[PDB]
Amino acid sequence: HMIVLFVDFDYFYAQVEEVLNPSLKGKPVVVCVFSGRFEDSGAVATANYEARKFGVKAGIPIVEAKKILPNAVYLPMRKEVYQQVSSRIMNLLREYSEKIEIASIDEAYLDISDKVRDYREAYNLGLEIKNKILEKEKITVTVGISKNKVFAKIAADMAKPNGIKVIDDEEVKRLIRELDIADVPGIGNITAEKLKKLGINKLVDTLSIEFDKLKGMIGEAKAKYLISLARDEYNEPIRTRVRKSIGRIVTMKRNSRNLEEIKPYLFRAIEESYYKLDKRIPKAIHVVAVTEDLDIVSRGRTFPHGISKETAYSESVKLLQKILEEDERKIRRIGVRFSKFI
DNA sequence: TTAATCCTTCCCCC
DNA sequence: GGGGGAAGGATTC
Ligand SMILES: Cc1cn([C@H]2C[C@H](O)[C@@H](COP(=O)(O)OP(=O)(O)OP(=O)(O)O)O2)c(=O)[nH]c1=O
Ligand SMILES: [Ca+2]
Ligand SMILES: [Ca+2]
Ligand SMILES: [Ca+2]
Repeated sequence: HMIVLFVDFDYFYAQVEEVLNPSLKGKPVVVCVFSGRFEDSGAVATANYEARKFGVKAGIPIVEAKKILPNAVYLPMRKEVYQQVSSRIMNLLREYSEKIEIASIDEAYLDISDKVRDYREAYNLGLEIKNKILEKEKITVTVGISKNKVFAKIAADMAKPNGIKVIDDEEVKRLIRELDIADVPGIGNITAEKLKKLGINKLVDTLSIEFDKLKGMIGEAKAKYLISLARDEYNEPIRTRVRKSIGRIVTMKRNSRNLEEIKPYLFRAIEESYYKLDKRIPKAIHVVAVTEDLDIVSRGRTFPHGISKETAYSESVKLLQKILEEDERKIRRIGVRFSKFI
């Protein structure tokens, strides 16, 4: 008996725009990031359900989304607001448990093995949490409930939007056989494809392969992960997480190779990155470059001390010269990433 | 206008 | 032979 409760906010960014302006609810709302290269360049960060049922979702080009819903409301993404609205909600969650793991800007795991004694009581603490968040911050969320972090999140995907579901041990047993391997957290397209070849379409299937052949295909961490889920031995603790890196990437108007033409962008990125750092001091710095064909290239350096703004400016141009040197393609997007704080 | 955890090398050295 | 760590890249959400 160890009951994990997972919370996930529905189409978060979009739902926040509906809160800050209710005249929006009911219509197709699409939050985008207008990269600025040309008219409507850029992608979609997220759309609400009214838009999603028509194909408009996160990842597609804004241009493509206007071909489908010329009259949907297109709003520019406001990262900062969403972040603060999230912090408030993350606090309402600490009112229910001491053991809370904040997965992303909208996902959180709460260990409530103690506060509750069985699934029934959980499902109640679930509706309770949903209703509290709805009245305090006006946001709908989906709640998953199960034995461990992995199934609690799977439950959530099955119950969204605005839902609540409990996956009990009998269902876990059948899911380890019926549930599609790809629907397992941490299994993207690439890992799903490698597993197709190894003849593993279901979780159970992993016990039919010799360990070392699975370790040579998808890595050891991933292998043990899938195997413990199959034998039903997975039981990761809910540890609190802490930012391990902050950075910013910007899109340049035109793809380039000229150093003096890229610097300006690179520098803007560093300014905004030190703003996000707020009091934090990084020892490591990484310059990140996105080539014209969308391949990511980067170069970094760890110092035995914190990096000051002057140092960042200076060190980044060097790493950028190290990038153009080793890479002969043109650069589409450029940015930096700081880490290893003091 | 958009962060995290492995994995694989490589190098230094006990 | 294996500890340690840094660097660049692969993958996922
Ligand atoms: C996928 C994606 C997400 N995001 C951000 C914005 C979203 O609100 C959030 C990511 O999507 P998700 O948080 O995983 O889910 P969503 O809440 O927006 O979708 P769902 O209806 O399933 O609840 O993270 C981006 O900025 N860009 C992207 O390409
Ligand atoms: Ca979500
Ligand atoms: Ca999410
Ligand atoms: Ca998947």
